[PDB]
Amino acid sequence: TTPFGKPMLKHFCMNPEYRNLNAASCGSWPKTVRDQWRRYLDDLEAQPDYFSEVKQGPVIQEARREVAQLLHARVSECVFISNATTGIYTVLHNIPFDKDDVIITFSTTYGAIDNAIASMAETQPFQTRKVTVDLPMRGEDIVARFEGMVAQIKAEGLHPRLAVLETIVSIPAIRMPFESLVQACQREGVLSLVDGAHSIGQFSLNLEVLQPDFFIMDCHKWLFVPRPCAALYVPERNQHYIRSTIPPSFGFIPRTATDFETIFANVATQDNMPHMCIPTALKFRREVCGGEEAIYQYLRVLAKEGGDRVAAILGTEVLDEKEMRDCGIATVRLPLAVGPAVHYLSMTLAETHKTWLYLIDHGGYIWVRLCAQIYLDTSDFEWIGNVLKEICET
Amino acid sequence: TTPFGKPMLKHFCMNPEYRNLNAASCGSWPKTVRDQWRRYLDDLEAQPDYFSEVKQGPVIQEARREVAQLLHARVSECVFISNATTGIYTVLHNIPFDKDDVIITFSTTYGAIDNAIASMAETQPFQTRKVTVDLPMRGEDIVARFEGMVAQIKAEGLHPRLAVLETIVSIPAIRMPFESLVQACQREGVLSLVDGAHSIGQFSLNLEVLQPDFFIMDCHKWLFVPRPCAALYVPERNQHYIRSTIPPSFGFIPRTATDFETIFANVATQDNMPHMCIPTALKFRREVCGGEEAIYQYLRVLAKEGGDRVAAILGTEVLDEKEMRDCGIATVRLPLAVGPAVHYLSMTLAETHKTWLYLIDHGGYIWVRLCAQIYLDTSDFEWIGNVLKEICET
Ligand SMILES: *Cc1c(COP(=O)(O)O)cnc(C)c1O
Ligand SMILES: *Cc1c(COP(=O)(O)O)cnc(C)c1O
Repeated sequence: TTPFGKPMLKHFCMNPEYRNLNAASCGSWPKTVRDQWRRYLDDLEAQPDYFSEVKQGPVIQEARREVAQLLHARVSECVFISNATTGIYTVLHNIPFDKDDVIITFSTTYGAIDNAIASMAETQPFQTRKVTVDLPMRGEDIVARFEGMVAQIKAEGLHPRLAVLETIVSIPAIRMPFESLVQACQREGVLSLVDGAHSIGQFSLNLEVLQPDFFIMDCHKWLFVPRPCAALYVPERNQHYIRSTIPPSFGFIPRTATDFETIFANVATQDNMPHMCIPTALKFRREVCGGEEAIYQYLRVLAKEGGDRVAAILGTEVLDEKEMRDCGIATVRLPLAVGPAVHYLSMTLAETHKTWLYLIDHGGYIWVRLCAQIYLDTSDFEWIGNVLKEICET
Repeated sequence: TTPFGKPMLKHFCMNPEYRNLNAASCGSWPKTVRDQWRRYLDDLEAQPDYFSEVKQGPVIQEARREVAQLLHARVSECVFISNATTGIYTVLHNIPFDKDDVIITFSTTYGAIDNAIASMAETQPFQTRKVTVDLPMRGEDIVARFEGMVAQIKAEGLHPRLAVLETIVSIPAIRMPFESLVQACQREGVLSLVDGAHSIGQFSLNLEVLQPDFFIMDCHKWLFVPRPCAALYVPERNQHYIRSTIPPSFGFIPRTATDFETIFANVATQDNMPHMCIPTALKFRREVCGGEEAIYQYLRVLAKEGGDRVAAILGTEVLDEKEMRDCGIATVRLPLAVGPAVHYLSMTLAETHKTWLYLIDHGGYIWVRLCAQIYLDTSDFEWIGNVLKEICET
C-alpha cells in the first residue's frame, strides 16, 4: 500500500530531523502501535484490576499465537519474557551442570552471556571453552573450529553439554551460520542455545526445520514493538529442564495449559503492554508493508547497497567473509587507527547530527553498525557516509 | 489544597464507576503523573537514542535522590530494580551460603520468597527453618519465637546467617514488628533482609535509625507511580556482597559513581519510565496532598475506621492482635466456613460490582484485604461492607 522508504515516515513517530540508523536498540514502532499503546494505557488507568485480571490475558495469548506462527512453532513452545538476557539466563540456570560438563562459547558471544557463565562457575563446578572467531571468516571455517573444539572436548574425557550460538553477533554485526551450527550441535549431543536477539522481524525463521534446543529473541529490536519485548522458544523434548523463571516466583516446580506455560504466566509484577502491542504491529506489517517477506528482502538489499555505499564514500569496507550479510545490518570500517574521541563522535552524531550509532575497535580499526529499516533510504546511508567522512578527517 | 476523599478523585484517572479498594497491586497515580508519562512516551518515540542516552539518565538520578530522601538514606545506598521479587532474589543470590548457614523465614513470608529459597537449596548446601506465625499474635510473641529459633540454631551448632522479614505481610495483611525484628537480628549476628514491598508511600520509614541489612520496596504500590517500580537499599557495610544483578549483565564483578551503583545501571534493556515518574508523584504528594505525613495519617485512620466499619456491617472482625494496624490496610473476616465460589465473588465484585479484592482462607474463614487510599471515603468501605454482606448471604 505504501512504498518503502521515506513515504513510510508518515506512519512512524520519528522527528523529521531524526534518522534512525540504529532502530534495533530502543526499537521503532508505527503510529498505529503507539495509538494502541495509549489505549491500553488508558484502560489500565480507568479500571486497573479489571484491565489486568480480565482483559490483559486474552491479548497476550493472541500475541503468542502470532509470534509462534511467525516462527513456525507450537504456541505451547513459546513464552514471553522481559528481555533476551533474562531468557538466556533462565535457560543457563535451570540446566544442572556436572563437574565434567563443558559450556562452549565464541569470542563473538554477547558480553552479558559471558558474565552469566563466569558467575555460574563460582558456585557450580562445570567448565567452559571459547571458540576463537576473528572476523572476517568464512561461515564454514567457524563451523570447523566449533567441530574441532567438540572433538577435543570428547578426547580429554569431558562432555560437551551445551553451546551458546547467536544468529546476529551484536557488534561487529554479521550473520553467523547458526543453521549449520545447530546441525553440528545435534550430531554430537550438544545443546544449542541460540541467542537470536536479532532474528524475529529481520529475516525469515523456521524453528520447525531449525529445531534448536532453545531459541531466544527480542521482538522489540525488529518487530515494531517497544522495548522491552522478548520471547523464549523451548521444544517439548526440552521443556522438562525449565522449572523456574528468573527471578523465581509462584509457578516454580520442585524436583488447559501446560506446567511450562504456567511458569511464565504466574510471574512477578511486570508490564505486558509491549507484548500486547505485538498483534497491531503484525497487522501493520501485513497490510501497510505488504507482508513479512517484503520487509525482509527490503532490509537485506538496503543494508547491502547502503552498506557498500557508505564504504565507498569512506574508502573502507563492509564486514563480510573473504551469506553473512543476509540481514538488514551493514558494519562499515572507518578511516581510523581514544574514548574522548569516540565521545565527540557520539554527540556530534547526537546534538550536532541527531542520530546514534555503535562503534567497535576490531582489527585495530573502529567500525560502525548501520541498521536498515523500512523507513530509511540509501540517501540516509549516503548522508551518514558523508557525515562519517567529515568527523573522520578531523 | 484539595481535601482528602472524593474531592481527590478529580486528580486521578479512575472511572467514576470504579472504587479502587485494592490500589496496592497495579498501583494508582494522579493525572499529573500520567501526563508526565505520555510526555516521556512522546520523547522516546521522537528521538529514541537521544531520549535514552542523554535525557533519561538525569531524571532517574533525581528519582533516586528523592527516594533516598524519603527513606533517610544515602543516594549511593539506593538503587532501582524492576520489582520486589527481583531485588530480594538479587540479595539471596549474591550471599555465599555454607553447609552450616541457616536462612530463617516465617509462615508469613511471601510465597515467591519461599520458592526462591527452595530452588537455591537444590544446588547449594545451606538449610532453612520457618518460624510459625499463626495470626493473630502479639508483636512481641512473634519476636519471642524468632528469638527462640535463633537460640536453638546456635545450640545445634549451625550458624543463623540471614532472616527474611517483612514490613507488611501480603495477605492476611497486617504490620509486623520489623523494627523489633531488625534489632533482634543485629544482636545475634543475623542478616535482616526486609521485604518492605508495602512500605514507601504508605507509612514513615527511617533507614538511618532502622539500619536493616537489606531493604527492598515497591514504589508503585503506594507512591503513585505505575507498576512495575521498586528500589533496593544496601548500606555501605554490605555493598560488598552484591556483585551482579539478576539476570547478570555488563556490570558484573569477579572475585564518580561506585561499583555498586554501576551494577544496577549497566543492565539489560528495561523501561525506566515508571521510575522517571517518581519525581512528579512526590511533587503531587507535597503540593496537592499537603506532604507525606498528611497522607500517612489519613491512610491509617481511614483503614482504622473503614475497617471497623466493614466488620460491623458483616458482624465479623478486623485482624489485629488480641500496632499491627498502623497502616492503610484492614483485613476483615467474612461470614463463611470452594474456588468456584470465590470465582463468583470476583466477577460479581468485577462485572457486577466493578472492583477487585484479595481473599484468603485463614482461621478456616475467608478474609478480605481492604486497601485505603487518599481518594477513598468511609462510605466506599460502607459500600463494600454492604456488598460483601449480600454475596455472603447467598
Ligand atoms: C541486544 C542483544 C542482546 C541483549 O538484548 P537485551 O534485550 O538487552 O537483553 C544479547 N545478545 C545480542 C547479540 C544482542 O544483540
Ligand atoms: C506485592 C508483594 C511482593 C512482590 O511484589 P512484586 O512487585 O510482585 O515482586 C512480595 N512480598 C509481599 C509481602 C508483597 O506484598
